Amino acid sequence: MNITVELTFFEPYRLVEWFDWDARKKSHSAMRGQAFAQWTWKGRTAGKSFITGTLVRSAVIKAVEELLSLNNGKWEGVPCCNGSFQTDKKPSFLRKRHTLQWQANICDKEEACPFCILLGRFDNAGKERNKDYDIHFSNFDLDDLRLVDIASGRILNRVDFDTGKAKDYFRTWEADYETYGTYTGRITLRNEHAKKLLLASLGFVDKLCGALCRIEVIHNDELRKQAEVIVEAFKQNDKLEKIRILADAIRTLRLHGEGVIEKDELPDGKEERDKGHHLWDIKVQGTALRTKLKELWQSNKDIGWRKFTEMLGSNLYLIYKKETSDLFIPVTPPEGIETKEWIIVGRLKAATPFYFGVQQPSDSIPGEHASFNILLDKENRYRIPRSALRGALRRDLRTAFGSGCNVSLGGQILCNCKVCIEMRRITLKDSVSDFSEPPEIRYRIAKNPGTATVEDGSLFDIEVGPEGLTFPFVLRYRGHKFPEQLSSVIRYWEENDGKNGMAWLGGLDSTGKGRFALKDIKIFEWDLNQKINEYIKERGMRGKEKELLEMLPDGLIPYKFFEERECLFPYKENLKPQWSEVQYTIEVGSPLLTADTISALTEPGNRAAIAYKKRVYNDGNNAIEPEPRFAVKSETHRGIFRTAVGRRTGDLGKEDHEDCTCDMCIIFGNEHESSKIRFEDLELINGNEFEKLEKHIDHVAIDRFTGGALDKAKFDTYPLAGSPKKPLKLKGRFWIKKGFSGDHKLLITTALSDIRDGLYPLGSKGGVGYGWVAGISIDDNVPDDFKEMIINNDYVHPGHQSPKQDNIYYPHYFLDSGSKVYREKDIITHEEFTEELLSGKINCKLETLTPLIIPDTSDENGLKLQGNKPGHKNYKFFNINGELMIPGSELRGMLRTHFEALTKSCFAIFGEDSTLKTLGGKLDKALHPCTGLSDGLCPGCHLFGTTDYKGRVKFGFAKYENGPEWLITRGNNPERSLTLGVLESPRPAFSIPDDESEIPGRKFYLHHNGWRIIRQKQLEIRETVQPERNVTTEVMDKGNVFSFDVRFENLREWELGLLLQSLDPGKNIAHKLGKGKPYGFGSVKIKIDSLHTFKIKRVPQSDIREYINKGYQKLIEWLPQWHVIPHIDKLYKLLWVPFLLEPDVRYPVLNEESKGDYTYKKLGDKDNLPYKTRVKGLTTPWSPWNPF
RNA sequence: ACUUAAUGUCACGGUACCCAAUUUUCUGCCCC
RNA sequence: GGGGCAGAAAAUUGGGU
Ligand SMILES: [Zn+2]
Ligand SMILES: [Zn+2]
Ligand SMILES: [Zn+2]
Ligand SMILES: [Zn+2]
Repeated sequence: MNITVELTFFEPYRLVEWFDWDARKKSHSAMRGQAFAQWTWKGRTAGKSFITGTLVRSAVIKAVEELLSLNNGKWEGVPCCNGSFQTDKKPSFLRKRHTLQWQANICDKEEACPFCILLGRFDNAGKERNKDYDIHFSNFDLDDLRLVDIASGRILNRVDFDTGKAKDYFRTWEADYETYGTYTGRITLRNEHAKKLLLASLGFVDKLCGALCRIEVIHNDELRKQAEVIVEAFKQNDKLEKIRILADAIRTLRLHGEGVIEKDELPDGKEERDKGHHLWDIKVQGTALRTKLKELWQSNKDIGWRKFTEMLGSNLYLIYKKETSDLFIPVTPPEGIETKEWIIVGRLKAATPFYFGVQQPSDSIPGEHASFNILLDKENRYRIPRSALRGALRRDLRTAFGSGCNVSLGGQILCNCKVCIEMRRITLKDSVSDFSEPPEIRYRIAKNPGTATVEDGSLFDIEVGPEGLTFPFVLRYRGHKFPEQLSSVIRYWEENDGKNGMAWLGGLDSTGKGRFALKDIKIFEWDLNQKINEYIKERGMRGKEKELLEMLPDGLIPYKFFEERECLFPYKENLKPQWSEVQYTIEVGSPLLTADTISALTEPGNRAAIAYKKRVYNDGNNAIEPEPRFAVKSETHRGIFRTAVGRRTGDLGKEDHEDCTCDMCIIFGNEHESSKIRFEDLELINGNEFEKLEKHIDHVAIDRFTGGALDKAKFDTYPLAGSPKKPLKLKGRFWIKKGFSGDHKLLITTALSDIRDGLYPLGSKGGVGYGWVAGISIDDNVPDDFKEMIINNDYVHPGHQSPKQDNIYYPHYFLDSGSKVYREKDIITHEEFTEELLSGKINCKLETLTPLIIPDTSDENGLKLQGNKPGHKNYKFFNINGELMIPGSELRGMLRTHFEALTKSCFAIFGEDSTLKTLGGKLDKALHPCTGLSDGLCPGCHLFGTTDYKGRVKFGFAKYENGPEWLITRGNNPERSLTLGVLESPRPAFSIPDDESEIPGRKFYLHHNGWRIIRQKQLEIRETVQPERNVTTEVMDKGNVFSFDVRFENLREWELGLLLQSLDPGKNIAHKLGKGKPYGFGSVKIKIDSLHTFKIKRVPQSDIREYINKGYQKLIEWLPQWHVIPHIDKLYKLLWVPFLLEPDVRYPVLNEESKGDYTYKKLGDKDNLPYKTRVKGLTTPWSPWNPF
């Protein structure tokens, strides 16, 4: 009586090379994969997959013994004995397992039990010749066939419990159950006595080859070549540095649709640029990169958009990188015991962006681009493997039990501990989310503690899934009683009203990746002892648990005896305190720029730097929510606290964090342990209260010599908005384990307190004043153990030529301080704060002595004057959220320029390779901008910082805090503006008229009241000059007070005094901000309101001295009288304000032009005036020019 | 046949896990 | 008599089990 039996795997099963019983001993995989499916080749490719008949027989007899245990060793009223499992040749496989037994004449080969003949105890065939078997299990063949088509190699793992690191790993060949998941075989049964029991066992076999199963009776060559063409074309442009970034852009293009390249939506470049985008408008093969990508897309339509973009990015990455003992255990259950099997169906919603790691492609081949890829199956949809889910359940049960074991491999004895007993009764299925969308890329860097900049070779990208995917959850427990320890884990994982889910599933848990909120839980159970008849009929609802989750099988009454969350002893005692949540919102009153630069090149808008935004999946509405959520990354959130504790405790700056037990290694984990604190993303919850959530802020580095924009230094950032009147709320959180002593909890409380004080700004451009934290409010749900724990300068400058004129002076002069530059090779590290050095904050007022011009260049039509005069770049004053502000880059720019001039630093921003030979070829070699810290750093470069060394002085965005707001012109278009003159580029050829003239110094602008000429001649300037050359903008009035902070850290005793002197050089001396400096606009006076010092302790005026006084002493060796030093007397003459009488200051005109005798081509003629122009345009800060 | 051996397959018997701040520097500025 | 730059230099994987 032949029986045709067909397999059907409902989750990825595993297979191994068949080898042989003699040859299995040689290879570890074959012995490990004895119970898996088998693979034999038909070269080493295109084999055939099968599962051995012996394995199916072992599963069947295990089902038989289980069923007979259910029915006291008697199925269908036919009694069966206890069987035999002892041998005096041994079988090819030894049971090494506890055997289910029962209470139950002798058995011979005449009237053997159905169990006996199912085992084939007394058949003609023993240990192979012909089909003499009473029951025969033939090989089950799957029903060409390359292995990579059926299976993909996967590296599994064994994670330690006391630590969090892996202890060992092994590979696997999880097959494709979707397509190649059906195996057909023959079972021949000579004796009809055990046919019913055999069929019942077939229907009772639940899983084989590591997968739930049912038993029922009866291209690249062309794309890589074109990527090589693109790389060679970039070589022709010498732009090979951005082919690495271009690969990332192509990889992220898979997130966007085909329209981003078909109907070009990539940034098109500036309108007047004439070069287009710096990356997309690159001629490859003489053809633009956007058009080249479009041609490639229409030439590779067959493979699909996501595949094409992935392969193109991977290929660009490759070409860039290519060039860069024997015991029997009879277990008899007590008579009358009731055994059941519970089903735990539900959805594993991801409360955090998850990550399930997988080995890199070309290494996962059984038989690419991102550093860490996420695990997906063949259809590119996210997968939660049962092995990763079961491994987390084992850890969580061990936590719930409180006493488990480190699971041992190869043990001849089943582990008798609490957790291992229940893992054998627990079976749980593999799950894939029905969401076939590309995983988001989340980059990561490591900051160098010494320099507070990135570490060399420490940038990597991680494929992470969206937050909110709902994966199906199936958990079957077959036992006599449902354990309260497993119910606790189900309740621990369940997302209650305040539990919010605690299923830490997958990897990267320290950065809050993979905290799943298990939900939609329904409990179903089978009365397996007395309601087994239709458990075989329905196959235990195997493979159709989605129907159970949606909704009525017979014999599957719901389990209503499932305890609540606050009713289980192992939950509240062991699982509830396992991780303690600390939720808090960070209030930042400054623009926030997390600098998602890769996404900037792809999204429309054409911004050099944009803000990082997440991609949150919505379960209710399906798909991804159209509006992405802006957030400070959890890794950025994690690393800021890690840096915070390192500087407070001195753990940062260590030579190497080996197997270390310091405070930071203990709290945040290291090579040989796991972090006991894990952080989540800092989502912006204050996003809907902003009229324009992001803000376009333009920046440019001003040349020290010419006082104008550099050759290539103009860059625009696109951070979030935010101001003191309207800050950003960032409701992040972190989880605290139950192992922190009082010292460590207080050590983190201080770290968060330092965040509140503003020591660690969020995102990039912290020194510019981005991401400055204005305060932290702790959530109520935070445990009480944590929440409860939380100047006038009297210097006066004389002045020489202006007082004795009641003369026309040149609008700018040069500070020739010489080439003597002192470099601090002993760089001050941003590591643990030094006791002898000083840190704190400076509160400074900012009074405008002349009208101020800080344009909000986010709009070229802020005053709405482009319609009347096309091409007229009308500007509005800089403002965030509607209130006027001065960006800290503007404040840092003049102070650094003043500090560099005061301390005789180098020309940090200088236009080299500019013909006048080049400008850089005549600036000596000590005033040149500083390279890496090997050659030392200038006092300005040691304080404000340079490349690969963060500056120790942070300038904030100046608020306003009352004052006379606007200057009223009474005749301008908005009645609160001023049309400026033709602001032309600085001309170094005037200051360097010949090769004999080596170089003038830093260009500084006088403090004249020449803006009144512009104010008075408003009618004569809007008509005699073309609108596209002039600029109009609203200007501040006289005596406008601002307020900005200077978060200075790790400054020497004299460095702080130097900057205070740099901030407030004294009476009659001020600074210059914004446009109109040649026109007398923007003369600002800085007054230090209060200096605070932490080691929070305000220093008095008596202590303000001896900072400036020895800062004066430092200048000597390179009340104080600053005019004694020759280069500070010249410096303060330029910054001298001669109206605190009314000197006349203007540029000469070209010949008899529209004058107001002091004309170019006469004053610039060698015959009329010798080449002493530099002798009076430089090194003489107030030389008269009209009488000369 | 490729491929099982049979009175004994806890491999669902093992989380690809751990360490890392997309940041550092830059006045939206200006005359032959 | 004339608009000029509108990003540049870097790091874009290194260690464990
Ligand atoms: Zn028997
Ligand atoms: Zn154990
Ligand atoms: Zn350490
Ligand atoms: Zn320098």
